[PDB]
Amino acid sequence: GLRIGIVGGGISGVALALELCRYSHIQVQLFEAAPAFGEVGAGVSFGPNAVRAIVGLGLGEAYLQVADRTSEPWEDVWFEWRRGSDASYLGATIAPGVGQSSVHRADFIDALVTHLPEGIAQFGKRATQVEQQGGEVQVLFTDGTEYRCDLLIGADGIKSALRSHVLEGQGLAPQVPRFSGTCAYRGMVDSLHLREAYRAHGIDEHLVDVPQMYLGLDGHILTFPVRNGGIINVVAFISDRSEPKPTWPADAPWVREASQREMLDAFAGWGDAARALLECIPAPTLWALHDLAELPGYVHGRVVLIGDAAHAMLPHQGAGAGQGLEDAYFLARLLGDTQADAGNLAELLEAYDDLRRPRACRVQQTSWETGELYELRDPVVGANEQLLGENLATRFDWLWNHDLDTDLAEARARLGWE
Repeated sequence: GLRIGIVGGGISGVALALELCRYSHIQVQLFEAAPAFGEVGAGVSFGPNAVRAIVGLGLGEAYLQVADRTSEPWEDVWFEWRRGSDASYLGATIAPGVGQSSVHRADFIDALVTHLPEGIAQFGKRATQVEQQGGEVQVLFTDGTEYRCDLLIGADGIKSALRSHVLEGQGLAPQVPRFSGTCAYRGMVDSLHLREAYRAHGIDEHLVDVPQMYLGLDGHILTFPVRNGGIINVVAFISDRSEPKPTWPADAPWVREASQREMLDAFAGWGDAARALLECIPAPTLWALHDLAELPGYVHGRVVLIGDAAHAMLPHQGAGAGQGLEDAYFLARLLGDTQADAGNLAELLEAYDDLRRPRACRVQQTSWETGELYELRDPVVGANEQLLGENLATRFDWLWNHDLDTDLAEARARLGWE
């Protein structure tokens, strides 16, 4: 048998726990970490690879209960690309059978938690000490209880407390969240209100019902409908690429209230469609976008990082949540295998570190490069609209259409399995 503990009740941690409990030879316990809010950033979305992992983990019922997808006949459109100056059409990116899929983060976490069998969740207590020696991990909690397991999963988010345990154990330098220099205004607009605002400037009503991204120099604005198209979610990005490589105040949360004036002034000089959209946003907030560096390793002994704890990224490819789900599916398939025991666990974790980390780190890198492309800063594309529109239609396929089962087949071959 295998005793597995998971620290962190986010999407990645609860998803892994739900699948790991389906195996009779595995005993799982799920513990809470520090709650988050400012770390949500631009939000949560699901690409084609994410929904595939969700189905592979058996979480389709919870996903259908809460996820938001664009109404027919635009169900497969990921985004339409437009110039921020005049809202002219540049192209579109299509995700067949998925399109633009998003969720309120708390809605999906709550839906997943309700499906947990009794006795798996051990909430209401926090880990105060974590030690390991000879293939076993010991965790001491605030209530005096101690949990000892063969494997401890660090799924506690971008400010993971367990990441320091992993980086120190491997002798690597510590890693804290890095401010990207990009801030994002967030808000929601009633769809009928936005239609009347667009019509007043002669803007097509098509731009309300289909997800849109308005591209400009050092900034971009995205919209997509939620709640059966009755509400339009808006994220307006502003990037400071000046000399300093900027920082965020150490005593400042990553989110604050924003004034309408400062938001409209930040997009002064943008087109009529973009400014009319921003004027519709009530009570806007501003979010300081952070990510994590590419870690040299995710494993130290019997402690392993997944999700944002291992590979927190910028949201420009909508790939953050999906990479944590790919971590959960990859690990649960190997751990759930009959041939998995405590004797080959170190071998199993080495396959995870050799096959999951290089892909996740590449997604971290490409997410930053994609943001540079959105804001007309790519060193080759620049503002070439023909090349920009063509590359935007294709540059996401390696992420969306990756077959994770080929990585698992390579892991088993390295383990001499099946």
